[PDB]
Amino acid sequence: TKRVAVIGAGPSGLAQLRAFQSAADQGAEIPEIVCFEKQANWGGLWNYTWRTGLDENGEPVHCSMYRYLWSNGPKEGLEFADYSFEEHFGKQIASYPPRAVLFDYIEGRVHKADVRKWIRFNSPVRWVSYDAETAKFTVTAHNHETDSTYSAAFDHVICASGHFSTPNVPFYEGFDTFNGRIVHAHDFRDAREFEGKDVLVMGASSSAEDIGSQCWKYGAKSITSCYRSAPMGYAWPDNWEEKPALEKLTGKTAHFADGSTRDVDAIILCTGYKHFFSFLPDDLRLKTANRLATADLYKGVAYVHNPAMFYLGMQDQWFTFNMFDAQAWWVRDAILGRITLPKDKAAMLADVAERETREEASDDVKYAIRYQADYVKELVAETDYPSFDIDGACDAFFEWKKHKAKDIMAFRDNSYKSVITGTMAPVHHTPWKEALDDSMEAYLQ
Amino acid sequence: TKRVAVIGAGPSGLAQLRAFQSAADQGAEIPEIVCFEKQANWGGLWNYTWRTGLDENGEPVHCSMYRYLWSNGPKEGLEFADYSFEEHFGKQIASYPPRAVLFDYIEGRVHKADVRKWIRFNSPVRWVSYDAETAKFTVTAHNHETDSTYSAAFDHVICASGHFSTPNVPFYEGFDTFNGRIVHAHDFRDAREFEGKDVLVMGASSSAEDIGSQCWKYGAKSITSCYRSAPMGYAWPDNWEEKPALEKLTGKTAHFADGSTRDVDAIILCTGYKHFFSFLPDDLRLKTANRLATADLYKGVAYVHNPAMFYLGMQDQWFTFNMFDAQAWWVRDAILGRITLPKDKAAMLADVAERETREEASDDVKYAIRYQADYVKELVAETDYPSFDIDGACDAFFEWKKHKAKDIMAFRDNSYKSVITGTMAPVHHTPWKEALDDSMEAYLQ
Ligand SMILES: Cc1cc2nc3c(=O)[nH]c(=O)nc-3n(C[C@H](O)[C@H](O)[C@H](O)COP(=O)(O)OP(=O)(O)OC[C@H]3O[C@@H](n4cnc5c(N)ncnc54)[C@H](O)[C@@H]3O)c2cc1C
Ligand SMILES: Cc1cc2nc3c(=O)[nH]c(=O)nc-3n(C[C@H](O)[C@H](O)[C@H](O)COP(=O)(O)OP(=O)(O)OC[C@H]3O[C@@H](n4cnc5c(N)ncnc54)[C@H](O)[C@@H]3O)c2cc1C
Ligand SMILES: NC(=O)c1ccc[n+]([C@@H]2O[C@H](COP(=O)([O-])OP(=O)(O)OC[C@H]3O[C@@H](n4cnc5c(N)ncnc54)[C@H](OP(=O)(O)O)[C@@H]3O)[C@@H](O)[C@H]2O)c1
Ligand SMILES: NC(=O)c1ccc[n+]([C@@H]2O[C@H](COP(=O)([O-])OP(=O)(O)OC[C@H]3O[C@@H](n4cnc5c(N)ncnc54)[C@H](OP(=O)(O)O)[C@@H]3O)[C@@H](O)[C@H]2O)c1
Repeated sequence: TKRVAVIGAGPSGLAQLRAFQSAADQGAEIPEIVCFEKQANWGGLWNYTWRTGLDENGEPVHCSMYRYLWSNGPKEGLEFADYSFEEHFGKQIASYPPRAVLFDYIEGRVHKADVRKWIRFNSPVRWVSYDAETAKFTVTAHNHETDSTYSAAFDHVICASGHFSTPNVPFYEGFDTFNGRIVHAHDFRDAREFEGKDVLVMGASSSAEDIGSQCWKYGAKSITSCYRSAPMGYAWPDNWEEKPALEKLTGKTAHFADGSTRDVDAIILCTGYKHFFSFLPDDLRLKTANRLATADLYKGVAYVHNPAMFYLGMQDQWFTFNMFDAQAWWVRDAILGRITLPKDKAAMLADVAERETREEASDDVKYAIRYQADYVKELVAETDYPSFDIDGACDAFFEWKKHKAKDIMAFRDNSYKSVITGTMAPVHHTPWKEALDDSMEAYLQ
Repeated sequence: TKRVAVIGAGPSGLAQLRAFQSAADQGAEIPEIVCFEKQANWGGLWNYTWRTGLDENGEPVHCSMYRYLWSNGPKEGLEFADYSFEEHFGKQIASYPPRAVLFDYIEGRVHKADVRKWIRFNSPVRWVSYDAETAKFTVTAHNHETDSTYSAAFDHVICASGHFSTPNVPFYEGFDTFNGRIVHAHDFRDAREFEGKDVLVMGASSSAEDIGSQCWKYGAKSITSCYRSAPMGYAWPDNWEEKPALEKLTGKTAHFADGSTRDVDAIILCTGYKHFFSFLPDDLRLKTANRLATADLYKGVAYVHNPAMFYLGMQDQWFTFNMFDAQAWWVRDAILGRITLPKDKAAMLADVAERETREEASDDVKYAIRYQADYVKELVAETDYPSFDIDGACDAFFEWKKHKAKDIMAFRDNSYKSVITGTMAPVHHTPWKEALDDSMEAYLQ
């Protein structure tokens, strides 16, 4: 029978397995499915490890999450359409669950699906090549359990290896002589480390917002965040200041583009990540900016130069869990023959160009959110993934945006209408800035 | 013509280039030589970078050296037999030159050789395979300058990729909740970070000795080092204590196997490295312990399962620079046909077994030094590499060992007999504990 290789067992790869199992249950014949995962367990970025740099096996650490991390968007906007929060936890929980709770949720669905047997853990993929003569991909992987590398042929490869794990780490004058901690968000683990310290946070996006917030919450003396384009612009706490571009450090003195100066004890680089695939040749390797319209992906999933190769979750993310579902169902259907891809590369390239032009038509944030909503709507209309109230999820994000603009430090103290019932979520039992306990234990009581 | 791929432009790979150049100058026909180097420049571990974890390109950071690092053995034991220190710096320097100074010496030699043109920088090797039908290795590499991967065929591969860069990072109960910095020696950079802190150093070998010493020299409050087998046993300074095995951490409380306890601010894991090759299949991938007799390498260099593949510098090291040379000349001669390898695998395996048994015949430190000395002597006898006074090199290591046993903190304040003259080296212009300046500028005046 045909065989499919899935690279990664994060939310996207897990969605892919769930998709195939769902189709199998309906009586459709499915190909063999083999999922290769570098880590010892599934969950992708939702794993936590104290390790940074390289893991116990010597592979680059995938994890970018830190202690005390909570959902940074409304949970109502990421609910699986086929596995409700209610079905999983039994009851209704708050709108911003901590890391451990969302991991439990992700895990519940694939536990129910009985798809763990398709996964090979501690098995980083080393290489993928395609042979036009045989029409097969050869996947080379290393099993760290046995310390043995092997190769096998597949009819399709679906890459779900994430794009928020290989850091963008710029050099600025003085970085190499600074008497202090300099760490990228990727390797940041414990905000308690910076208690009583003056912290410099470089960047102006999600990681800068939240890591600055963690350092503040866990007692940093002061936060200085610097941008190079547009300021985050929120009304910050009294000990937090936003500066324009960093020019250089001299000793522990940071010099900014406006000529202002500031002594800092540590520097956290929240400068984002790159799309990076250490395991792919030129003819299969996705090269793209991080944005809502991903380069070279037909329908945002099928690699234009070889549409037997697919990619999941490579877009920048407003929507997440249910977007990955929409993609995985779509990719499944393409492989199963429920969807037929163009045999015209020009048509595939035009599809991408339209997506890019439409994304660029406006720089408005609500426009961006609606753009991705439109994408999820597009995909879901084209498979048997259950229709769901995308407009509502959209509204959730809109309200969330307003809540952050109002109070950057208290936006997690809010509730949103479930997309299934339309009922607001319970208020959590402890204000976020007071919620020091990470555990799923403390969260659910 | 035939072609040889050299993986790595550290001391070993550089020695290999030098070896081929020396033969070409004598009128011997040499194969084409292509050297792949992941870093932007040559030098191997001797390159310094402030970066830890992954480099600017997204590749694992090779560098394990830190700020303030000086040569840990007497320079007289690591002189090139074809390029005296005298010839390089013109004059005579001390016996423990800082990193920057030894890098300059390393570079001096290869500059003279005009071998840089054989090197491709920013070009990590991704994979190497061998095809028995064609009798060629296929080497796949990624050029980060152009973001393009390519493949090419070679008649031989010489792997000089180091073995002190992929860390051994053990988990101990409590590591994941410790409120403090936990770094492996590999990512350790600036001792100033631990000034006024209580540091736990885990390990009992070279890195533990020297990193503990740097932390001490740069103002750590206290140093606690722990061993799991044989204690380092030196007379430590008043703020440095040596403890038995770590059991667990609870909060910032370290518990040791003798039941004692110590609160610490940071933990530096000097737990060594593994031999790790992310780019090799089973049938080419060296698997060995770190020791003086390396598994599966005939004469310590030719891979017993495919003797057209060679490895350099994979032994643990008392000797370093001139051992790499001896190996490089020997490998070169095998490739050129000046040396003919056995066609009998059993004989190759027996060579390795003899080396292992002989290494293990005594656990005495001077016996170990003499053992590797004997290895270098063996290799040098078998090529036109210039004989040099190996016995003298030994005597240097012998005196160095005595000096360390005498005063662990002041052994770098000593001199040794130039292997060429027999004249002792001059004393450095500043005692080690006082030389706070890394610069080659200060050292050379
Ligand atoms: C710090 C951070 C916080 C976030 N917080 C939120 C949040 O609160 N809410 C939200 O909705 N979204 C959040 N996101 C977005 C996040 O990307 C998604 O929630 C989700 O983790 C993406 O799933 P994925 O499977 O597409 O990628 P990943 O989760 O990165 O999964 C990739 C998987 O592929 C594996 N892999 C990688 N390379 C290889 C290889 N060579 N061989 C084999 N396996 C490999 C990895 O081990 C990993 O498990 C966050 C992202 C980051 C970086
Ligand atoms: C912290 C530390 C301090 C030391 N101090 C001393 C000292 O004072 N004196 C002394 O004599 N010895 C010292 N040593 C021993 C040291 O190993 C040798 O001096 C020397 O650096 C070894 O040379 P090498 O080329 O064999 O390995 P390395 O120097 O590690 O060279 C390996 C090279 O291969 C490259 N490479 C690796 N993987 C790939 C890939 N996939 N593709 C392409 N290129 C790759 C790397 O970029 C690197 O440049 C020290 C070692 C360490 C770890
Ligand atoms: N759950 C949570 O609380 C949480 C926490 C952290 C992250 N995350 C997730 O992680 C994902 C990644 O977000 P991210 O913010 O880390 O990456 P990102 O969204 O790509 O943002 C990167 C930021 O770094 C800046 N930057 C890039 N290169 C720079 C340079 N050389 N010098 C100075 N600044 C530079 C960019 O500014 P320019 O625009 O000027 O280039 C940009 O603002 C997000 O989707 C987010 O949802 C979640
Ligand atoms: N000043 C300098 O120039 C300098 C500084 C640092 C390093 N170096 C070089 O770097 C090289 C590497 O030396 P290294 O000492 O880092 O590595 P190493 O020589 O292999 O020593 C590793 C040490 O870690 C201990 N260890 C390993 N696993 C452990 C675990 N799970 N728990 C506790 N302890 C554990 C080992 O103890 P056991 O014996 O019990 O296994 C061993 O003593 C050396 O050749 C040295 O020359 C040079």
